[PDB]
Amino acid sequence: NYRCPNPGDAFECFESDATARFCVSGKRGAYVICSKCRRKYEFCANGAKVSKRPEVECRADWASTECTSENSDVPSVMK
Ligand SMILES: *C(=O)CCCC[C@@H]1SC[C@@H]2NC(=O)N[C@@H]21
Repeated sequence: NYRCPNPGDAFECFESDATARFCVSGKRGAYVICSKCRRKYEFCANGAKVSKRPEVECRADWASTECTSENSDVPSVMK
């Protein structure tokens, strides 16, 4: 599976790296998230791609950002 789910479809993803930090940049701006599943979600939902310049677009300490429910959790269904 590699295609973004459609609105109303369950967002089903096997997490392999829950504590990985990613500076993503899309329609809601640039910010840090945690986990590969939330990284996939940010791409499908916000057009947020992993920054090629994370220290410029996020913060110099982006990789040390504490992972929380807010920056890690993925909605169960695609809005
Ligand atoms: C965007 O935020 C709107 C989402 C609407 C989802 C609806 S509200 C009623 C149903 N219950 C639920 O959990 N999701 C459905």
